[PDB]
Amino acid sequence: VKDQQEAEKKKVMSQEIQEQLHKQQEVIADKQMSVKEDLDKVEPAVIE
Amino acid sequence: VKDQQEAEKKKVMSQEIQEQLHKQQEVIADKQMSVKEDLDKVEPAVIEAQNAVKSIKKQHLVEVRSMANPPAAVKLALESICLLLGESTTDWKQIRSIIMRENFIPTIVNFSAEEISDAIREKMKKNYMSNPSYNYEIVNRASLACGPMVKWAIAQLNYADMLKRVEPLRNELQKLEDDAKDNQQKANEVEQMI
Repeated sequence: VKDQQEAEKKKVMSQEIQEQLHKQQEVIADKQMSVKEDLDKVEPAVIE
Repeated sequence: VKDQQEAEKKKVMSQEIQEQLHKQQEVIADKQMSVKEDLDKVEPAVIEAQNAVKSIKKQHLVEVRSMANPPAAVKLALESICLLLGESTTDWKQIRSIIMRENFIPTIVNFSAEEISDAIREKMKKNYMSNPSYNYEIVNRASLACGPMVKWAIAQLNYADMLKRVEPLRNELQKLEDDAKDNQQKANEVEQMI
């Protein structure tokens, strides 16, 4: 039972990890915007 | 396993309950201080409150029919009627106010949180005027009826404004109590439901 409870505290960490998947959505959204700004800007300097 | 986990969530509630035992220590400390302030203050008013019950019909009824009021009795008696709503300086309003058989009831009724600050401050000033009279004159002996209700009105004021120091403490005690009691009810529920 105790082990299982420690595994279920680790499942509470997997719930924190699901918050961090929401943070992955924030991270992906802002990175998709920064990567778009870097596509709009950066490809000419690489060509140059 | 799942049940056990629910019982162990109820053990997390027993950890909250241990926080509420720390709240019981806060609640006990502030209550021991408020109960000490209430021991320092409240026992004379209970001694006084009992002394109206003792005071005899004959002692008051003879004096209510007197032709002229004696100067210690007037000074002490006028300011009691300034509690009792028909604020007045006249002997015949004292006679009419004190005649009613509904005056054997309200001797004990009057409460110390009903008193207004300017009424307290006026009587602190009338205490500065009448300091050698009051309970000292009651001991003298103006009458057997005077002494009791004399000390009666003489107090009440020493609760007042000193009860406003007990207004944050009692309101803090109520907030600590009502949050702690609902939480202690959750404790008795939680121990049963574990």
